[PDB]
Amino acid sequence: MYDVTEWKHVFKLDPNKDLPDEQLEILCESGTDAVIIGGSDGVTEDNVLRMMSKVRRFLVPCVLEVSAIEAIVPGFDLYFIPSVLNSKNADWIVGMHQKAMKEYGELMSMEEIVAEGYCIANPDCKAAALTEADADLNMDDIVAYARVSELLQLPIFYLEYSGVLGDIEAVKKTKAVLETSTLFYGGGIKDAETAKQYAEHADVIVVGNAVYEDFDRALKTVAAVKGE
Amino acid sequence: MYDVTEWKHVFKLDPNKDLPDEQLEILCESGTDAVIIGGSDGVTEDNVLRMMSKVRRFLVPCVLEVSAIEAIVPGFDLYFIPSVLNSKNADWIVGMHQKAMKEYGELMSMEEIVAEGYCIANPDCKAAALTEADADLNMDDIVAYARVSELLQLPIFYLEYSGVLGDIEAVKKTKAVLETSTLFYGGGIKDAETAKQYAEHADVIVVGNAVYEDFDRALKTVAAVKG
Ligand SMILES: [Cl-]
Ligand SMILES: [Cl-]
Ligand SMILES: [Cl-]
Ligand SMILES: [Cl-]
Ligand SMILES: [Cl-]
Ligand SMILES: [Mg+2]
Ligand SMILES: [Mg+2]
Ligand SMILES: [Mg+2]
Ligand SMILES: [Mg+2]
Ligand SMILES: [Mg+2]
Ligand SMILES: [Mg+2]
Ligand SMILES: [Mg+2]
Ligand SMILES: [Mg+2]
Ligand SMILES: [Mg+2]
Ligand SMILES: [Mg+2]
Repeated sequence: MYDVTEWKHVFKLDPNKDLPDEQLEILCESGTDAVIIGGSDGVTEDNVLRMMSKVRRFLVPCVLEVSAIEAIVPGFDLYFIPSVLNSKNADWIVGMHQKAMKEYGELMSMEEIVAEGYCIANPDCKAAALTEADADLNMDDIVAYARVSELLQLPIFYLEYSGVLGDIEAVKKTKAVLETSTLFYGGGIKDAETAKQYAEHADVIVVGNAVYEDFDRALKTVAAVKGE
Repeated sequence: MYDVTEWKHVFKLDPNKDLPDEQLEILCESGTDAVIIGGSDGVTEDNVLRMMSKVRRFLVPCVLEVSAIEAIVPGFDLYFIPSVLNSKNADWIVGMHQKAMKEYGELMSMEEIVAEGYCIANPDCKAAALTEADADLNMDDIVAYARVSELLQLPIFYLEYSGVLGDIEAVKKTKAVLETSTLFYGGGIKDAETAKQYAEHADVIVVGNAVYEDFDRALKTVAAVKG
Protein backbone atom coordinates (compact mmCIF):
# COMPACT_ATOMS: atom_id res chain seq x y z
CA MET A 1 0.00 0.00 0.00
CA TYR A 2 3.00 2.26 -0.68
CA ASP A 3 2.97 5.30 -2.93
CA VAL A 4 6.27 6.98 -3.80
CA THR A 5 4.37 9.89 -5.42
CA GLU A 6 3.57 10.97 -1.79
CA TRP A 7 7.18 10.93 -0.60
CA LYS A 8 9.46 13.94 -0.17
CA HIS A 9 12.50 12.59 1.74
CA VAL A 10 14.35 9.32 2.08
CA PHE A 11 17.46 8.24 3.94
CA LYS A 12 19.69 5.75 2.06
CA LEU A 13 21.91 3.66 4.29
CA ASP A 14 24.94 1.66 3.33
CA PRO A 15 24.99 -1.80 4.86
CA ASN A 16 28.74 -1.89 4.08
CA LYS A 17 29.21 0.75 6.84
CA ASP A 18 28.18 0.82 10.44
CA LEU A 19 25.86 3.15 12.21
CA PRO A 20 25.31 3.18 15.93
CA ASP A 21 22.03 1.48 16.80
CA GLU A 22 20.66 4.63 18.52
CA GLN A 23 21.34 6.65 15.32
CA LEU A 24 19.61 4.07 13.16
CA GLU A 25 16.50 4.16 15.46
CA ILE A 26 16.51 7.94 15.31
CA LEU A 27 16.66 7.98 11.46
CA CYS A 28 13.79 5.48 11.36
CA GLU A 29 11.64 7.63 13.70
CA SER A 30 12.70 10.87 12.05
CA GLY A 31 9.77 11.57 9.82
CA THR A 32 11.60 10.43 6.66
CA ASP A 33 9.31 8.79 4.12
CA ALA A 34 11.41 5.65 3.75
CA VAL A 35 14.63 4.08 4.81
CA ILE A 36 16.41 2.57 1.85
CA ILE A 37 19.09 -0.07 2.34
CA GLY A 38 21.62 0.12 -0.45
CA GLY A 39 22.43 -3.52 -1.46
CA SER A 40 25.47 -2.47 -3.68
CA ASP A 41 29.26 -3.05 -4.52
CA GLY A 42 30.89 -5.23 -1.99
CA VAL A 43 27.66 -5.69 -0.12
CA THR A 44 26.98 -8.92 1.80
CA GLU A 45 23.70 -10.64 2.47
CA ASP A 46 24.56 -10.97 6.17
CA ASN A 47 24.83 -7.19 6.59
CA VAL A 48 21.57 -6.65 4.60
CA LEU A 49 19.85 -9.26 6.81
CA ARG A 50 20.99 -7.58 10.04
CA MET A 51 19.87 -4.24 8.75
CA MET A 52 16.46 -5.57 7.71
CA SER A 53 15.96 -7.02 11.18
CA LYS A 54 16.73 -3.72 12.82
CA VAL A 55 14.55 -1.44 10.67
CA ARG A 56 11.59 -3.66 10.11
CA ARG A 57 10.08 -2.94 13.57
CA PHE A 58 9.42 0.71 12.70
CA LEU A 59 6.34 2.07 10.94
CA VAL A 60 8.38 3.72 8.19
CA PRO A 61 8.63 1.79 4.93
CA CYS A 62 11.88 -0.16 4.62
CA VAL A 63 13.17 -0.63 1.12
CA LEU A 64 16.01 -2.76 -0.26
CA GLU A 65 17.72 -1.34 -3.36
CA VAL A 66 18.92 -4.48 -5.11
CA SER A 67 22.39 -3.93 -6.62
CA ALA A 68 23.58 -7.54 -6.26
CA ILE A 69 21.49 -10.67 -6.56
CA GLU A 70 23.54 -12.45 -3.84
CA ALA A 71 22.48 -9.79 -1.31
CA ILE A 72 18.68 -10.11 -1.84
CA VAL A 73 16.97 -10.76 1.56
CA PRO A 74 13.27 -11.31 2.18
CA GLY A 75 11.40 -9.15 4.66
CA PHE A 76 11.50 -5.61 3.28
CA ASP A 77 8.36 -3.69 2.46
CA LEU A 78 9.56 -2.70 -1.06
CA TYR A 79 12.34 -3.73 -3.41
CA PHE A 80 13.79 -1.10 -5.74
CA ILE A 81 15.44 -2.61 -8.79
CA PRO A 82 17.76 -0.22 -10.67
CA SER A 83 18.44 -0.07 -14.35
CA VAL A 84 21.46 2.21 -15.01
CA LEU A 85 20.24 3.88 -18.14
CA ASN A 86 23.59 5.37 -19.04
CA SER A 87 25.60 2.23 -18.41
CA LYS A 88 27.76 0.89 -21.25
CA ASN A 89 27.30 -2.62 -19.82
CA ALA A 90 24.02 -4.40 -20.63
CA ASP A 91 24.39 -6.24 -17.32
CA TRP A 92 23.46 -3.07 -15.41
CA ILE A 93 20.44 -2.43 -17.59
CA VAL A 94 18.84 -5.85 -18.13
CA GLY A 95 21.42 -8.61 -17.56
CA MET A 96 21.45 -8.75 -13.85
CA HIS A 97 17.62 -8.61 -13.65
CA GLN A 98 17.28 -11.50 -16.05
CA LYS A 99 19.65 -13.59 -13.90
CA ALA A 100 17.54 -12.70 -10.87
CA MET A 101 14.27 -13.69 -12.49
CA LYS A 102 15.80 -16.88 -13.66
CA GLU A 103 17.21 -17.81 -10.29
CA TYR A 104 14.69 -16.30 -7.84
CA GLY A 105 11.52 -16.05 -9.86
CA GLU A 106 9.23 -17.15 -7.08
CA LEU A 107 10.83 -14.75 -4.55
CA MET A 108 10.51 -11.86 -7.02
CA SER A 109 6.81 -12.68 -7.52
CA MET A 110 6.05 -12.49 -3.80
CA GLU A 111 7.64 -9.06 -3.36
CA GLU A 112 6.50 -5.51 -4.12
CA ILE A 113 8.98 -4.28 -6.69
CA VAL A 114 9.54 -0.83 -8.05
CA ALA A 115 11.79 -0.29 -11.08
CA GLU A 116 14.17 2.69 -11.01
CA GLY A 117 15.67 4.35 -14.03
CA TYR A 118 19.11 5.59 -12.90
CA CYS A 119 21.15 8.28 -14.53
CA ILE A 120 24.59 8.43 -12.83
CA ALA A 121 25.89 11.91 -13.55
CA ASN A 122 29.04 12.07 -11.42
CA PRO A 123 31.92 10.50 -13.34
CA ASP A 124 34.17 10.18 -10.26
CA CYS A 125 32.19 7.89 -7.98
CA LYS A 126 32.44 4.21 -7.13
CA ALA A 127 29.02 3.63 -8.72
CA ALA A 128 30.02 5.11 -12.09
CA ALA A 129 33.13 2.90 -12.09
CA LEU A 130 31.29 -0.24 -11.13
CA THR A 131 28.56 0.27 -13.74
CA GLU A 132 30.74 1.69 -16.54
CA ALA A 133 28.44 4.66 -16.72
CA ASP A 134 28.93 7.30 -19.46
CA ALA A 135 28.70 9.75 -16.56
CA ASP A 136 30.21 12.96 -17.97
CA LEU A 137 26.93 14.31 -19.31
CA ASN A 138 25.57 17.58 -20.60
CA MET A 139 22.19 18.76 -19.42
CA ASP A 140 20.52 17.80 -22.68
CA ASP A 141 21.85 14.19 -22.34
CA ILE A 142 20.39 14.00 -18.83
CA VAL A 143 17.02 15.31 -19.96
CA ALA A 144 17.05 12.70 -22.77
CA TYR A 145 17.61 9.91 -20.29
CA ALA A 146 14.73 11.19 -18.22
CA ARG A 147 12.57 11.15 -21.37
CA VAL A 148 13.60 7.46 -21.94
CA SER A 149 12.57 6.68 -18.38
CA GLU A 150 9.19 8.58 -18.83
CA LEU A 151 8.63 6.60 -22.05
CA LEU A 152 9.25 3.26 -20.33
CA GLN A 153 7.05 4.52 -17.55
CA LEU A 154 9.60 3.39 -14.95
CA PRO A 155 8.00 4.70 -11.70
CA ILE A 156 11.14 6.35 -10.50
CA PHE A 157 13.81 8.32 -12.31
CA TYR A 158 16.88 8.66 -10.08
CA LEU A 159 19.37 11.39 -10.87
CA GLU A 160 22.53 10.30 -9.09
CA TYR A 161 25.47 12.55 -8.29
CA SER A 162 26.62 10.54 -5.26
CA GLY A 163 28.93 12.72 -3.19
CA VAL A 164 28.67 15.92 -5.22
CA LEU A 165 26.02 18.59 -5.60
CA GLY A 166 24.58 18.26 -9.09
CA ASP A 167 23.73 21.22 -11.32
CA ILE A 168 20.35 22.49 -9.94
CA GLU A 169 19.43 23.51 -13.50
CA ALA A 170 19.69 19.86 -14.55
CA VAL A 171 17.28 18.88 -11.75
CA LYS A 172 14.86 21.57 -12.77
CA LYS A 173 14.92 20.64 -16.47
CA THR A 174 14.63 16.90 -15.70
CA LYS A 175 11.62 17.53 -13.52
CA ALA A 176 10.13 19.60 -16.40
CA VAL A 177 10.05 16.55 -18.68
CA LEU A 178 8.79 14.04 -16.16
CA GLU A 179 4.99 13.69 -16.11
CA THR A 180 4.35 10.19 -14.75
CA SER A 181 7.68 9.39 -13.08
CA THR A 182 8.74 10.46 -9.56
CA LEU A 183 12.13 12.24 -9.66
CA PHE A 184 14.53 11.11 -6.95
CA TYR A 185 17.65 13.23 -6.55
CA GLY A 186 20.78 12.22 -4.65
CA GLY A 187 24.05 14.12 -4.50
CA GLY A 188 25.75 16.11 -1.79
CA ILE A 189 22.75 16.87 0.41
CA LYS A 190 24.31 17.25 3.88
CA ASP A 191 22.18 19.84 5.61
CA ALA A 192 18.94 21.76 5.71
CA GLU A 193 19.99 24.42 3.23
CA THR A 194 21.01 22.04 0.47
CA ALA A 195 18.00 19.80 1.17
CA LYS A 196 15.60 22.70 0.69
CA GLN A 197 17.35 23.88 -2.41
CA TYR A 198 17.06 20.58 -4.19
CA ALA A 199 13.59 19.75 -2.84
CA GLU A 200 12.37 22.71 -4.90
CA HIS A 201 12.86 20.65 -8.05
CA ALA A 202 13.19 16.96 -7.10
CA ASP A 203 10.09 15.10 -5.99
CA VAL A 204 12.14 13.12 -3.44
CA ILE A 205 15.53 14.05 -2.03
CA VAL A 206 17.91 11.26 -0.95
CA VAL A 207 20.27 11.81 1.97
CA GLY A 208 22.90 9.13 2.47
CA ASN A 209 26.64 9.83 2.82
CA ALA A 210 25.87 12.73 5.13
CA VAL A 211 24.45 10.44 7.81
CA TYR A 212 27.90 8.97 8.38
CA GLU A 213 29.75 12.34 8.10
CA ASP A 214 27.70 14.67 10.37
CA PHE A 215 24.65 12.91 11.76
CA ASP A 216 22.92 15.82 13.47
CA ARG A 217 23.19 18.00 10.42
CA ALA A 218 21.97 15.23 8.17
CA LEU A 219 19.04 14.62 10.44
CA LYS A 220 17.79 18.18 9.91
CA THR A 221 17.26 17.45 6.21
CA VAL A 222 13.88 15.87 7.09
CA ALA A 223 12.39 18.89 8.91
CA ALA A 224 13.92 21.03 6.17
CA VAL A 225 11.57 19.62 3.59
CA LYS A 226 8.61 18.18 5.61
CA GLY A 227 8.32 20.63 8.53
CA GLU A 228 6.36 23.81 9.17
CA MET B 1 -3.76 5.44 -29.19
CA TYR B 2 -4.91 2.26 -30.81
CA ASP B 3 -5.12 -0.57 -28.30
CA VAL B 4 -2.70 -3.35 -28.96
CA THR B 5 -4.33 -5.51 -26.28
CA GLU B 6 -7.24 -6.04 -28.69
CA TRP B 7 -5.09 -7.11 -31.65
CA LYS B 8 -4.65 -10.71 -32.89
CA HIS B 9 -2.94 -10.48 -36.29
CA VAL B 10 -0.51 -8.01 -37.81
CA PHE B 11 1.39 -7.96 -41.16
CA LYS B 12 4.96 -6.69 -41.01
CA LEU B 13 6.34 -5.30 -44.29
CA ASP B 14 9.94 -4.71 -45.44
CA PRO B 15 10.03 -1.20 -46.98
CA ASN B 16 12.98 -2.28 -49.12
CA LYS B 17 10.66 -4.69 -50.98
CA ASP B 18 7.48 -3.84 -52.97
CA LEU B 19 4.26 -5.74 -53.34
CA PRO B 20 2.97 -6.06 -56.97
CA ASP B 21 -0.27 -4.84 -58.47
CA GLU B 22 -2.88 -4.02 -55.75
CA GLN B 23 -1.57 -6.44 -53.18
CA LEU B 24 -0.61 -3.71 -50.69
CA GLU B 25 -4.19 -2.32 -50.79
CA ILE B 26 -5.63 -5.84 -50.40
CA LEU B 27 -3.40 -6.43 -47.41
CA CYS B 28 -4.37 -3.16 -45.79
CA GLU B 29 -8.08 -3.86 -46.33
CA SER B 30 -7.76 -7.50 -45.21
CA GLY B 31 -8.94 -7.48 -41.65
CA THR B 32 -5.44 -7.58 -40.17
CA ASP B 33 -5.23 -5.46 -37.02
CA ALA B 34 -2.16 -3.39 -38.01
CA VAL B 35 0.40 -2.98 -40.76
CA ILE B 36 3.89 -2.60 -39.28
CA ILE B 37 6.72 -1.22 -41.41
CA GLY B 38 9.90 -2.94 -40.26
CA GLY B 39 12.76 -3.89 -42.49
CA SER B 40 16.12 -5.60 -42.14
CA ASP B 41 19.03 -3.23 -41.43
CA GLY B 42 19.25 -1.86 -44.95
CA VAL B 43 16.18 0.27 -44.09
CA THR B 44 16.31 3.79 -45.55
CA GLU B 45 14.35 6.90 -44.70
CA ASP B 46 13.28 7.24 -48.32
CA ASN B 47 11.81 3.77 -48.50
CA VAL B 48 10.02 4.26 -45.19
CA LEU B 49 8.58 7.59 -46.51
CA ARG B 50 7.22 5.99 -49.65
CA MET B 51 5.68 3.19 -47.55
CA MET B 52 4.11 5.65 -45.16
CA SER B 53 2.51 7.57 -48.02
CA LYS B 54 0.86 4.40 -49.23
CA VAL B 55 -0.38 2.88 -46.00
CA ARG B 56 -1.53 5.99 -44.21
CA ARG B 57 -4.67 6.29 -46.33
CA PHE B 58 -6.31 3.16 -44.93
CA LEU B 59 -8.24 2.80 -41.67
CA VAL B 60 -5.98 0.02 -40.44
CA PRO B 61 -3.43 1.30 -37.91
CA CYS B 62 -0.04 1.87 -39.53
CA VAL B 63 2.99 1.43 -37.33
CA LEU B 64 6.67 2.24 -37.84
CA GLU B 65 9.03 -0.10 -36.02
CA VAL B 66 11.99 2.20 -35.39
CA SER B 67 15.19 0.22 -35.88
CA ALA B 68 17.29 3.25 -36.90
CA ILE B 69 16.74 6.87 -35.86
CA GLU B 70 17.88 8.04 -39.28
CA ALA B 71 14.79 6.43 -40.69
CA ILE B 72 12.15 7.95 -38.44
CA VAL B 73 9.45 9.50 -40.57
CA PRO B 74 6.35 11.45 -39.44
CA GLY B 75 2.93 10.21 -40.49
CA PHE B 76 2.38 6.90 -38.80
CA ASP B 77 -0.30 6.13 -36.34
CA LEU B 78 2.07 4.50 -33.79
CA TYR B 79 5.81 4.09 -33.47
CA PHE B 80 7.25 1.01 -31.84
CA ILE B 81 10.74 1.46 -30.41
CA PRO B 82 12.45 -1.83 -29.65
CA SER B 83 14.62 -2.54 -26.68
CA VAL B 84 16.49 -5.79 -27.55
CA LEU B 85 16.51 -7.22 -24.07
CA ASN B 86 19.03 -9.91 -24.78
CA SER B 87 21.46 -7.63 -26.64
CA LYS B 88 25.09 -7.55 -25.43
CA ASN B 89 25.18 -3.90 -26.62
CA ALA B 90 23.55 -1.18 -24.51
CA ASP B 91 22.87 0.83 -27.65
CA TRP B 92 20.18 -1.64 -28.63
CA ILE B 93 18.56 -1.54 -25.17
CA VAL B 94 18.42 2.15 -24.25
CA GLY B 95 20.97 3.93 -26.48
CA MET B 96 18.64 4.55 -29.44
CA HIS B 97 15.71 5.63 -27.31
CA GLN B 98 18.11 8.19 -25.78
CA LYS B 99 19.31 9.33 -29.21
CA ALA B 100 15.77 9.74 -30.44
CA MET B 101 14.90 11.81 -27.41
CA LYS B 102 18.05 13.87 -27.57
CA GLU B 103 17.92 14.52 -31.31
CA TYR B 104 14.18 14.46 -31.96
CA GLY B 105 12.57 15.24 -28.65
CA GLU B 106 9.94 17.51 -30.15
CA LEU B 107 8.98 14.97 -32.75
CA MET B 108 8.81 12.18 -30.15
CA SER B 109 6.40 14.21 -28.06
CA MET B 110 4.03 14.75 -30.97
CA GLU B 111 3.92 11.08 -31.90
CA GLU B 112 2.39 8.05 -30.18
CA ILE B 113 5.33 5.89 -29.07
CA VAL B 114 5.21 2.39 -27.66
CA ALA B 115 8.21 0.64 -26.12
CA GLU B 116 8.58 -2.91 -27.24
CA GLY B 117 10.69 -5.49 -25.27
CA TYR B 118 12.29 -7.77 -27.85
CA CYS B 119 13.76 -11.15 -27.26
CA ILE B 120 15.58 -12.45 -30.37
CA ALA B 121 15.63 -16.20 -29.80
CA ASN B 122 17.11 -17.27 -33.17
CA PRO B 123 20.90 -16.97 -33.06
CA ASP B 124 21.22 -17.58 -36.74
CA CYS B 125 19.72 -14.48 -38.31
CA LYS B 126 20.56 -10.97 -39.49
CA ALA B 127 18.71 -9.44 -36.53
CA ALA B 128 20.76 -11.31 -33.97
CA ALA B 129 23.97 -10.38 -35.66
CA LEU B 130 23.00 -6.70 -36.03
CA THR B 131 21.94 -6.34 -32.41
CA GLU B 132 24.74 -8.46 -30.88
CA ALA B 133 21.99 -10.59 -29.33
CA ASP B 134 22.77 -13.49 -26.93
CA ALA B 135 20.24 -15.55 -28.82
CA ASP B 136 21.09 -19.17 -28.19
CA LEU B 137 18.65 -19.41 -25.30
CA ASN B 138 17.09 -22.13 -23.19
CA MET B 139 13.37 -21.82 -22.39
CA ASP B 140 14.10 -20.65 -18.86
CA ASP B 141 16.18 -17.79 -20.29
CA ILE B 142 13.33 -16.70 -22.53
CA VAL B 143 10.83 -16.87 -19.69
CA ALA B 144 13.17 -14.79 -17.52
CA TYR B 145 13.45 -12.11 -20.28
CA ALA B 146 9.65 -11.99 -20.42
CA ARG B 147 9.61 -11.43 -16.62
CA VAL B 148 12.10 -8.59 -17.05
CA SER B 149 10.09 -7.02 -19.89
CA GLU B 150 7.32 -6.55 -17.43
CA LEU B 151 9.67 -5.38 -14.66
CA LEU B 152 10.57 -2.62 -17.11
CA GLN B 153 6.94 -1.75 -17.65
CA LEU B 154 6.89 -2.66 -21.37
CA PRO B 155 3.49 -2.91 -23.11
CA ILE B 156 4.72 -5.40 -25.67
CA PHE B 157 7.04 -8.42 -25.35
CA TYR B 158 8.04 -9.51 -28.88
CA LEU B 159 9.46 -13.03 -29.22
CA GLU B 160 11.36 -13.05 -32.51
CA TYR B 161 12.64 -15.98 -34.54
CA SER B 162 12.84 -14.07 -37.87
CA GLY B 163 12.88 -16.52 -40.82
CA VAL B 164 12.04 -19.74 -38.97
CA LEU B 165 9.36 -21.06 -36.71
CA GLY B 166 10.26 -20.91 -33.03
CA ASP B 167 9.61 -23.47 -30.31
CA ILE B 168 5.87 -23.52 -29.67
CA GLU B 169 6.55 -24.48 -26.06
CA ALA B 170 8.51 -21.23 -25.63
CA VAL B 171 5.51 -19.28 -26.81
CA LYS B 172 3.25 -21.05 -24.37
CA LYS B 173 5.60 -20.66 -21.37
CA THR B 174 6.12 -16.99 -22.16
CA LYS B 175 2.41 -16.27 -22.40
CA ALA B 176 2.06 -17.96 -18.94
CA VAL B 177 4.27 -15.44 -17.22
CA LEU B 178 3.09 -12.32 -18.96
CA GLU B 179 0.59 -10.92 -16.51
CA THR B 180 0.35 -7.40 -17.86
CA SER B 181 1.83 -7.02 -21.34
CA THR B 182 0.95 -8.22 -24.81
CA LEU B 183 2.87 -11.12 -26.39
CA PHE B 184 3.75 -10.67 -30.05
CA TYR B 185 5.24 -13.70 -31.79
CA GLY B 186 7.03 -13.43 -35.14
CA GLY B 187 8.95 -16.12 -36.96
CA GLY B 188 8.32 -18.20 -40.02
CA ILE B 189 4.49 -18.00 -40.24
CA LYS B 190 3.44 -18.43 -43.84
CA ASP B 191 0.06 -20.17 -43.89
CA ALA B 192 -3.24 -20.62 -42.08
CA GLU B 193 -2.44 -23.84 -40.23
CA THR B 194 0.74 -22.46 -38.65
CA ALA B 195 -0.85 -19.06 -37.95
CA LYS B 196 -3.67 -20.82 -36.06
CA GLN B 197 -1.22 -22.97 -34.15
CA TYR B 198 0.83 -20.09 -32.83
CA ALA B 199 -2.23 -17.89 -32.16
CA GLU B 200 -3.32 -20.43 -29.52
CA HIS B 201 -0.56 -18.98 -27.30
CA ALA B 202 0.58 -15.70 -28.65
CA ASP B 203 -1.63 -12.64 -28.13
CA VAL B 204 -0.65 -11.27 -31.61
CA ILE B 205 0.90 -13.24 -34.47
CA VAL B 206 3.10 -11.36 -36.95
CA VAL B 207 3.17 -12.49 -40.54
CA GLY B 208 6.09 -11.01 -42.46
CA ASN B 209 8.00 -12.05 -45.50
CA ALA B 210 5.58 -14.73 -46.49
CA VAL B 211 3.58 -11.90 -48.08
CA TYR B 212 6.33 -11.58 -50.70
CA GLU B 213 6.88 -15.32 -51.20
CA ASP B 214 3.27 -16.44 -51.56
CA PHE B 215 0.77 -13.68 -51.06
CA ASP B 216 -2.45 -15.65 -51.41
CA ARG B 217 -1.30 -18.20 -48.85
CA ALA B 218 -0.16 -15.47 -46.42
CA LEU B 219 -3.46 -13.56 -46.81
CA LYS B 220 -5.33 -16.52 -45.47
CA THR B 221 -3.59 -16.14 -42.13
CA VAL B 222 -5.95 -13.28 -41.12
CA ALA B 223 -9.11 -15.39 -41.21
CA ALA B 224 -7.16 -18.30 -39.67
CA VAL B 225 -6.48 -16.24 -36.59
CA LYS B 226 -9.60 -14.06 -36.40
CA GLY B 227 -12.14 -16.47 -37.85
CL1 LIG C 1 26.84 -12.37 0.33
CL1 LIG D 1 -8.11 0.85 -30.63
CL1 LIG E 1 4.54 -2.59 -50.81
CL1 LIG F 1 -9.71 1.43 -45.33
CL1 LIG G 1 9.24 -15.48 -42.37
MG1 LIG H 1 3.78 14.07 -4.70
MG1 LIG I 1 24.34 -15.64 5.38
MG1 LIG J 1 8.15 -1.86 9.40
MG1 LIG K 1 6.36 15.96 -6.31
MG1 LIG L 1 -6.67 -9.43 -26.03
MG1 LIG M 1 15.30 11.68 -47.95
MG1 LIG N 1 -4.71 5.45 -41.80
MG1 LIG O 1 -6.14 7.07 -39.58
MG1 LIG P 1 -1.97 10.48 -40.84
MG1 LIG Q 1 -4.71 -12.02 -25.72
